[PDB]
Amino acid sequence: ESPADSFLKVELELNLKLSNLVFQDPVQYVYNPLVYAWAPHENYVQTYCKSKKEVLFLGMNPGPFGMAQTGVPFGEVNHVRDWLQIEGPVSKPEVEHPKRRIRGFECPQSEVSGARFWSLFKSLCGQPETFFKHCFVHNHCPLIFMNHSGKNLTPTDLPKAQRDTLLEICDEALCQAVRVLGVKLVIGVGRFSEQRARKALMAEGIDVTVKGIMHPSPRNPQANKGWEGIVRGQLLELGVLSLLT
Amino acid sequence: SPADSFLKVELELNLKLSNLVFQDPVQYVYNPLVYAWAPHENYVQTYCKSKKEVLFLGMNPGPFGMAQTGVPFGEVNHVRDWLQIEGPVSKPEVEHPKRRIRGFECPQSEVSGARFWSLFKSLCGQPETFFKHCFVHNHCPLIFMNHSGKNLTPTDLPKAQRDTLLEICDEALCQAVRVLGVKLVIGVGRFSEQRARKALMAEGIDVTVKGIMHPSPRNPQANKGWEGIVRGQLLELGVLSLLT
DNA sequence: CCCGTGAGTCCG
DNA sequence: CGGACTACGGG
Ligand SMILES: O=c1[nH]cc(CO)c(=O)[nH]1
Ligand SMILES: O=c1[nH]cc(CO)c(=O)[nH]1
Repeated sequence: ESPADSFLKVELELNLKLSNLVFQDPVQYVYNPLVYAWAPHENYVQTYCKSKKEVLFLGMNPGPFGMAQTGVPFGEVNHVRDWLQIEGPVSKPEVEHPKRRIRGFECPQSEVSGARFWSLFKSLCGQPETFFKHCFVHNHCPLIFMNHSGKNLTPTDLPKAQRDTLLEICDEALCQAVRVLGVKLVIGVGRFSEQRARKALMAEGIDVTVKGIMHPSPRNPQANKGWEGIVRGQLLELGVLSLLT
Repeated sequence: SPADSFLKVELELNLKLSNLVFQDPVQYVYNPLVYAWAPHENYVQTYCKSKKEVLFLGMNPGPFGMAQTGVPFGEVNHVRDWLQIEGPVSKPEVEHPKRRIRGFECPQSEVSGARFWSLFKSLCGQPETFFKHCFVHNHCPLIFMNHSGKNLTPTDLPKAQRDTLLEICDEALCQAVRVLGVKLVIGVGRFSEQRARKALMAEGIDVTVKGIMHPSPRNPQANKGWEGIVRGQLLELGVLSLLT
């Protein structure tokens, strides 16, 4: 009963259905680090999904300087290389916007959401085995979208049409991964993810609770004030602190 | 070298460029450093035999000069007759029909190249004299058309296509200027002028960068007495002396 | 070409 | 409510 190989296959399944869609209009570039950063992604899943999980943290999509460069979700380079200890070759999506070049583990920029994310669990837990013992992390959509200028588009900033097909498809995948991991509880990082997961799972009556935490993005002011403080508090109300040690 | 190193720098450059891909408005792309390599390497072999003090730098080829001869500002009469370079020229994989490459048979004369080489002919007489201490090169070797075959400069390109290219063309420029020993770069036009200062100041190269007006007949100021303005600018920058 | 007047983005 | 940076059209 290791989910790794089935998680990875839910993901290659999902890469398939997505390779099929065509985007438009405000969208000019699309990148899926799940193709070009497969190696480190695999290595994450292999090393850290060796067994079934009670909790799943769930973010919305990769950001430009985290998962888009490392393949690990909330994948800020330094914490991924020094704490998770995941290395891997990464190549380059087929068309790059010059302001959003993939440099892999030689990325200079630090993604603030991801560094916050993992810096909390690194304080909470010490050692990655402790945090992954019962938990795991994953994103609802692995694709990353940019307009003509390099400006990032979330899935919600997408026009109606491609947006509903694309979420419909990730919603089904999300249900498989949840079943494969074996989880009792899911914490969306951010409102979009908590809602979306909720609506996904109840639509196939999967019997799992969906809570949330504050997103650590710096576009959100309450987060720049003491994200870790708030969240350590949100995880205590959810009853998960005993889980991570 | 620097003939041989200069060429290695250009062949590393083509290879980065053979990767990229364009679109949108860009429908054709030619590289005369591939189909016109021979007359380009004769040019270099003949006139880049020692280190240099000055580097004239244009922006990119035009449709009837370097696109046809593989020499920078390479208008066919001045190239064959004063510089004395000839060479087989083959053809781009996909030609726009109204811009077929015909090499040293091109009936069109590029006005820019004609002005530019004529000036130096009159100034220096014999090319060996021009190239005792100078050389000429373009920042970018590709040429671009749109569906109708009209020319797009690197400046006419959408931003995303343009930044990738130009940042692959800068490195090259640095490598080139470190290979020739150049102490002065003169951009032929504002665009190369500004582009090369940005670029050499960044690697912190020991080198000045100045500018002369561009000959293109698209520039209204260049249509009356370009030759006479550029002789003035060149006098200020003080290189009339090295030009004998 | 060469320049001027100006919109899109970022400010973690 | 700003400041700095860095597509297109007329000459
Ligand atoms: O800036 C320019 N203009 C025109 C030519 C002609 O081929 C050139 O080589 N460089
Ligand atoms: O003589 C020329 N030279 C250069 C051009 C530029 O495309 C032209 O149209 N006519």
